[PDB]
Amino acid sequence: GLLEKVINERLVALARAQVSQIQRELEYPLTVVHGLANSTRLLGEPGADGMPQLNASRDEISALLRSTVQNNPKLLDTFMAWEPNAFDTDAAFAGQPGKGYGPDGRYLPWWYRGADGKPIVEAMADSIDSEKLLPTGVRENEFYACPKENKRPCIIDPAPYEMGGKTVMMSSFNVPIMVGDQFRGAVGADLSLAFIQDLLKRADQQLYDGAGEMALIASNGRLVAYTRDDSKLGEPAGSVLDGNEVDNLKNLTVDQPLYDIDAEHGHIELFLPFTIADSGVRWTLMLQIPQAAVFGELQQLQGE
Amino acid sequence: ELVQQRTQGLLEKVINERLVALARAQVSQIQRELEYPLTVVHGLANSTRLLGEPGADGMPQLNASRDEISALLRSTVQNNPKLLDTFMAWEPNAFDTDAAFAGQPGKGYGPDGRYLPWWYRGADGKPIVEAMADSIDSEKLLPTGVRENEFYACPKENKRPCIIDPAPYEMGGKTVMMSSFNVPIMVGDQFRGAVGADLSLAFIQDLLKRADQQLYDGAGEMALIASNGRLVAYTRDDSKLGEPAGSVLDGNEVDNLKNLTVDQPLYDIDAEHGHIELFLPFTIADSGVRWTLMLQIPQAAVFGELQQLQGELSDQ
Ligand SMILES: C[N+](C)(C)CCO
Ligand SMILES: C[N+](C)(C)CCO
Ligand SMILES: C[N+](C)(C)CCO
Repeated sequence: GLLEKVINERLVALARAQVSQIQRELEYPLTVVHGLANSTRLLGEPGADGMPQLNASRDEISALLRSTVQNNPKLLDTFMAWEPNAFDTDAAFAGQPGKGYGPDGRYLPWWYRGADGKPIVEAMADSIDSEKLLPTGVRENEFYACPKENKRPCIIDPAPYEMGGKTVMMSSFNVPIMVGDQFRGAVGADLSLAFIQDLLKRADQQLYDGAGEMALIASNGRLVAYTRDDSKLGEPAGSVLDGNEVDNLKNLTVDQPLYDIDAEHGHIELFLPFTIADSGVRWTLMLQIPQAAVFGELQQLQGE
Repeated sequence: ELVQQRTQGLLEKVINERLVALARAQVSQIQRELEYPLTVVHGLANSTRLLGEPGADGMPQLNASRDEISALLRSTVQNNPKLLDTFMAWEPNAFDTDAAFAGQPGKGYGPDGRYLPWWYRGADGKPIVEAMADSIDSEKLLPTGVRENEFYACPKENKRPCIIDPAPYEMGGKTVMMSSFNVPIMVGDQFRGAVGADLSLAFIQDLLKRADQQLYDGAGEMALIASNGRLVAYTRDDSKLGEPAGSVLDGNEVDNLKNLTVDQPLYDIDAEHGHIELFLPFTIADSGVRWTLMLQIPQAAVFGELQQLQGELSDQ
């Protein structure tokens, strides 16, 4: 009993250390966009003279967004959308091109890197009002609708979006721009699934020299990362995982691991539900690892 | 009796490996907590550097006043309650003419007009500002061995993020031990200033104390040792915060932490004071910092586990 416990407790600690590393990685975009939101809300917060604390034009705000992309290579992008006439009169900017404005002048910049890496901007006019469901079960405008409805930060499950002519699966990290209790807009950043897959492959290598495999499962059950096969990213976990596993995914409470042994295959399954800063999201790190890679010392002792 | 030697060594190994795993988990949580202030102030730097970066037309990408930059700093304090403060210093005449501001009080300016705001919370929790005029140019060694202006001198010298070992500063009439998280404000390859935020040692101590209560049910202790060997945290004794780890450790321990590779664990077993010590050095992002987590476990607690392990094995 006690020996198996001490071995199991090592396994869980090492897995917990990797959850913490993934959390650090996934909390970073939210902290970045929190900063932009805490600066941009000052456009609508009066100071001692009764005028906004920050008197930045739209071009200066976009400069902040562009600087974010330039100086955070791990972020796929940075984007901001204001409510209609949130901080100025949309109609005065309608028809101005190349600045991220909707046709009616709404402020909707999406900044990302062109082919040569230099930041470019697109208006989000097409997606910001779209409530259509993307192929991964995510509402097209969820990155904006979620902060608007909840007035809190939102991390969005994997969804495909077209970026410079290619389809990129990504997850968004979003914070509302609040002036008092008024939702004025939202600012966010995406991480690509390719980036997060690379993170999870690194994490899995730290567990018994990569003897096992890991999966990162979003709140809707779809795969953010899956070290076994890059082709499964964005798929329902139920379409990759064996019945034993997709069952245990429903047996989970945040921060409490679930530990199981698949008898037919002789491996350990470890499920570590976790959350990310103030986003309220519940993702799950799953570890699948052969018993032999973990319990060799027990085996050695029983050999004596 | 060889078998007994082989069996005991193997039982000890499983215990030793578990504690190493717990130390790695604790280091990973510490890294998560300590990366956060650097990301915040990187955002401040990435906005403020726009005051000197040219746009398409030549004029600067951000035309914001000192008041507006201070509003960004105040907003950071207000909205980041884990942070003790937020502060920024510009080179002389970095983004404007200091002399136009010389003499103006209550805005965080030096006597000569240099921009040097230090924003923190008053007793009512609302942010207030102090100029860093007395510290920004002082290389005096503070009681913890840190230069008074290291928070600025290190980003200036190295042009990269800097995390500073514990140092005391007067805030609101009281001496507070803190560690700063600093980044340079670069326009191109030119240092124009730096921006930073402090965490109090009280905050880090509290973190480590809460974690120690989950290690052998609080029976042991933890410490965090800064790059110069002084205590960032020490769960046993609040009064050692800032003190040399060598002052509270009876072995050769702190000396050959210098010789230990980042992310390599090292046990030091002292049967004489009944202590098992585990050191795990680590770094934080690209700061270059070298801090060490220490776990201290009563030997008798591990001795007791070995007995139960040995017995359970003998029973079956
Ligand atoms: C990709 N958008 C920027 C359009 C939304 C966030 O994923
Ligand atoms: C919306 N207002 C700017 C009027 C309130 C600020 O708190
Ligand atoms: C306390 N200061 C802000 C003066 C320096 C950073 O520790």
